[PDB]
Amino acid sequence: AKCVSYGVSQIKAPALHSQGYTGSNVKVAVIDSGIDSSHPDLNVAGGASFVPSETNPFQDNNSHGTHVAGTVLAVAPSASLYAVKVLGADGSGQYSWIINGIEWAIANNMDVINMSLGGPSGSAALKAAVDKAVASGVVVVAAAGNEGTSGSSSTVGYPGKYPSVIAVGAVDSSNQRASFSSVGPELDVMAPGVSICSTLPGNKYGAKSGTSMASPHVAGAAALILSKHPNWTNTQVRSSLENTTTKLGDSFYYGKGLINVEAAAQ
Ligand code: NA
Repeated sequence: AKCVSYGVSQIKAPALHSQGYTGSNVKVAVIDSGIDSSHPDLNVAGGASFVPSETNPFQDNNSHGTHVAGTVLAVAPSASLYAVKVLGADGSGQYSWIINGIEWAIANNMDVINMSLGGPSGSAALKAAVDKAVASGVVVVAAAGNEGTSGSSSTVGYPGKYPSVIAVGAVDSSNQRASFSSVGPELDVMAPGVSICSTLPGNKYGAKSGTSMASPHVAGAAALILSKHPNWTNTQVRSSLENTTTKLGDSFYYGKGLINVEAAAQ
C-alpha cells in the first residue's frame, strides 16, 4: 500500500490541511538528487538538472531527492514541486551545481527552496546565492547537517550555516534530538527526521533518517503558510515558523525548537 511520515502530524500540518490549506499554488524547488516524477504519488511541475552526467532531473538514481520530495508533499500535498537536480546518483554534487540550482530557483520564481544537502566548507558564491534567493523573497530551507557534535564547535554544514538560511535539525517522534543532528548557534528549528517514511523511486516507499528528512517538513510548512497567506513575504514566513515553535531543549542542540505549522500560519 503506502505510508506518510508521522512527522506530518507532529508538526501540526493536519490542522491546516483540514482548514483547506495544502500548499496549493506554492512552488517548491527540491534542490537534490532529482525527483522520480514517475511515482504515482508525486507530481512534478518542472525542474532542471545541473549534473552534467545526468541530464534528466526527473530521474532519481539515488532515491534521496524522491524521498525528500515525498516529504514536502506529505506536508503540503498541493504544492508544485520542481525537481532541481544538483546531486548525482552517488548522492554527491559540486558546489557549483548547487549554486546553479539555487540560481535557477530564483530565476524561475520559486517560493521556497529545500536543500537537504550540505558540505563542510563555505563558499562565498554559495553564500551569495542563498543570500540573493532570500533577498529575492524565496524561503530558503536547508538540512542542518548530520555531523553530530564536536565539543563546543558548530557542526552545522553549509549552506545551512548561513544566517539567510533556515537550518533544520532533526528530532524523533518523541521530540528528542537525533544523535546525528548537527549543532551550533546556526541551527534554527527542528523537524522530524528519524525513520521518516516517504516515497522512493519505482512506486515504492521507505524510511530514511537525516536532517535531510527534517528539512522538507519545514519546506512543506512554509508552503502551507504561503497557501494561507499568499502575500506574506519570506521574512514573515520565516519569522512565524521560528516564533511559534514548541520549545524543546537548549538552542545549541534544538534551535528554537520544533516547528508548529498550525500556530505558524496564524
Ligand atoms: Na542558518
